[PDB]
Amino acid sequence: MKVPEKIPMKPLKGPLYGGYFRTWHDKTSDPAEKDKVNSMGELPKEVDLAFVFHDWTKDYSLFWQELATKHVPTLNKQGTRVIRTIPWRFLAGGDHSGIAEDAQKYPNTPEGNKALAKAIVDEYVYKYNLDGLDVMIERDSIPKVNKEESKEGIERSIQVFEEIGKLIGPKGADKSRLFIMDSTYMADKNPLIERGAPYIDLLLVQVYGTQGEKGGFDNANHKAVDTMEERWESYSKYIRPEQYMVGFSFYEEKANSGNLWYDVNVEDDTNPNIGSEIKGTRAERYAKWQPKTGGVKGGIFSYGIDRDGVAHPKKNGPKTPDLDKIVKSDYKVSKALKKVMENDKSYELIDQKDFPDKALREAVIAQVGSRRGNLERFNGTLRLDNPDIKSLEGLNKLKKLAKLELIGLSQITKLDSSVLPENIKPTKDTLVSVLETYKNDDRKEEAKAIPQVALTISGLTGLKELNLAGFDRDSLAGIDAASLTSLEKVDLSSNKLDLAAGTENRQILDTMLATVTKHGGVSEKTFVFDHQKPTGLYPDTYGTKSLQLPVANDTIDLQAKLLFGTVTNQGTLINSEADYKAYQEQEIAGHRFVDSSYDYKAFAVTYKDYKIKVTDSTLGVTDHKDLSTSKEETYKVEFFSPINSTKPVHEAKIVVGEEKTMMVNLAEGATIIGGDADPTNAKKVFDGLLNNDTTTLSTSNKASIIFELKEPGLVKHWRFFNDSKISKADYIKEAKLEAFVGHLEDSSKVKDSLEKSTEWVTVSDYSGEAQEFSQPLNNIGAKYWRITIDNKKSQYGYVSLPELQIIGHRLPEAATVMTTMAAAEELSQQKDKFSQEQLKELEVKVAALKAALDNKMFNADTINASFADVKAYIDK
Ligand SMILES: [Ca+2]
Repeated sequence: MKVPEKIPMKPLKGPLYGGYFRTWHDKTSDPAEKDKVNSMGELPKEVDLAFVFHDWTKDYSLFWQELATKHVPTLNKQGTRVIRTIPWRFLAGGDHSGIAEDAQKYPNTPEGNKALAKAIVDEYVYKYNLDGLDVMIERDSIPKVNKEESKEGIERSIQVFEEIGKLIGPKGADKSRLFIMDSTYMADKNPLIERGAPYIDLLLVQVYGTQGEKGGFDNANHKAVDTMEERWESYSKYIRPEQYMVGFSFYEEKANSGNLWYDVNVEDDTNPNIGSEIKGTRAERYAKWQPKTGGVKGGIFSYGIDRDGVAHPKKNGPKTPDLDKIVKSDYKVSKALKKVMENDKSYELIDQKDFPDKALREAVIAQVGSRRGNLERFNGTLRLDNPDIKSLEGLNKLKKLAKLELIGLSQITKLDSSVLPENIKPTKDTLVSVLETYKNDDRKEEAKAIPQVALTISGLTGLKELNLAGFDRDSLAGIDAASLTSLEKVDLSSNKLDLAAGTENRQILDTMLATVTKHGGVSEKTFVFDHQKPTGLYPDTYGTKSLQLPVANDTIDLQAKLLFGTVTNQGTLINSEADYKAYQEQEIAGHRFVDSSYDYKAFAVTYKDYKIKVTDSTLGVTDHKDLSTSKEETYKVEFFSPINSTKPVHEAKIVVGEEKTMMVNLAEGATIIGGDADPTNAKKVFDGLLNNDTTTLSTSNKASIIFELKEPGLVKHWRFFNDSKISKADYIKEAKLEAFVGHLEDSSKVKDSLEKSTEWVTVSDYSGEAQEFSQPLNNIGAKYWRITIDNKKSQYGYVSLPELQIIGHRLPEAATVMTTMAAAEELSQQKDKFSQEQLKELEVKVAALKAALDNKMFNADTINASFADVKAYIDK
């Protein structure tokens, strides 16, 4: 075969139209299927990108001959590129994987994956001298081995995608070939976008049908999901708006259910040509659709463009077999859709009418884009640092800039609303979507507020008038006042500027004031800054983090003591009405700045929906705000804002009397060893949750758990809960806690008497009817524990246990420490010892380690000394 070399073509320019031509509908594919009447070569010049979509189970060798020798030169001559489409699979190997089926020639190794990428471009692109490669990423093309989805193959396809990107596309060795990704997936579900995005020229999203357009529907919340705007935002992380193309489908002959998109007009006997009309179709809506932010899109594309013009069978009308007949298309829908995008307001060029100043127009064109649609949508930074700019006229046409930077424009004498972006001040979005919506969501659809542009000004050494009044600006940050050596008039009134002394706002304001009073008259009209209503925020950090107070019969309000205050965005703490009136009447050069109307309740934060979590040294927790002092105890107070009850906003330790050490729950995450409780819910007793949503049921009516603390320590307390939501009648009514002393009967170690047959020691024996029970315990160092519970109902009692706590202090191998202090007085129980002249010392210690172990303060240093001291007598 004699493949012609590539003829010259102009660069692709938006708006772009794409079409997927199914190869089995080319005349030349099967000269025996005389019903196949179309030809790829007949596509019109309105088609920028013609994808070859093939049935990989056929040869069609005569078609590839016609493709390479007639159709590609014909299409290239009109500016149309011919793109080879391949399934995702082809980059992975495995089932039906094309070239990659030869795993022995292309092994899954670093060198083999580089060889496979090169073979892929050689075979699917360069063989017929095509213009690029389109990898279709969707459920129907996913890597599979023996019909099952291959996570390994997916991992491999990422490696091979990169390697192809080194050969073609914007980062490839051959930048004349496009590298395209088309996908049905949202970006977070696309396994290849994160690594592949830098390598592709274009990203195509297949959004056929009403579910592509409106999103799917979340029936639990009655809200759309995966909407067209959400899909674009998910990929906006990875590609530029002009790289994004959205796809609809024509009607494929004999389409089954699940292949019925209705993207073109439904048939009508009384207008046999309505299939070729586009007005109001989903395809026309995609031609018209534009994201609300970023920029204008790259274009749209059709699936099954050989069916261009066939009308769509009715959803629930009779069989219409005429539509399933194959006919020669005139490509009329495609030509019209292309004209719709070409003539659309968004794609009009930015020109002198938008920006008169030639040098400004060229900085906007370079950073924002060439299209007027982008003025409406671009939401990044605009840097203006060419001093040759003589007029900032036009910048008002920028609607959603994140940041404006005016740097060293020595020729700009004025700044005000006429030469500033529209969102210098608070504004809402005015674009209106062309898409259908789910009326099954009769909820919002409301014009989202646009964030205000950040304003940076420096080196405007000819700026004479700055007027920013009435804009609700939140700060002056970004104004390098010390370069505005030519200021004569400044107005900053009616904003949200905290100008109180000590703030950086004040410094910028004061430096400007220095510039203007060194100039002429500083009249009541020359430097105005009043009527500021700055925003009251929550203090990031609070004042009191610890309070020692005496044991008294007083109920203290912890929230009034520890949590109050409001803070401006510059750090001005206001705790009170009194504080705020002092603030209201602050002054600059004999003039107040805070607005006279600005009430304290207007400005001031509130703590209505805030939550408190008070925890004592024995781990008892309450959410009571008023705390009593009547009891020698040490607490941990925490406050939680309504928006988040997992991380606290402020915490503080409250000591009543002499401080006790904070104990921990040593049973947290304990391992279930044995007993008759259900193992899954037995685990949940120790995971740490007081009212587990999940079922806490241990058995039907009496249960036991043998368990093992992760890190054994010194136990001083225990606690267990019944779950509220249940009646007292179903509460645990008798409990028995036992510790395993006399370690490991018959031992066996790895072989394990699940301790089911030994002499354990009963540490507690509960008999009551309360929701929560807690009790002090006498210094046990056991690692193995058993609890038995009984709610005293019938055999079908379904006894339940949300949480059990074994509470004390972390002491590594405290059992040996206990075994000694116990054996110490039993080697004073052998008592056949003389040592009376000796042992003033042997006693001044088992009553000093004893006295240090029982001290509310837990000093790990003391006890580890005193214990190692007494076993100096293993030497008698
Ligand atoms: Ca629990």
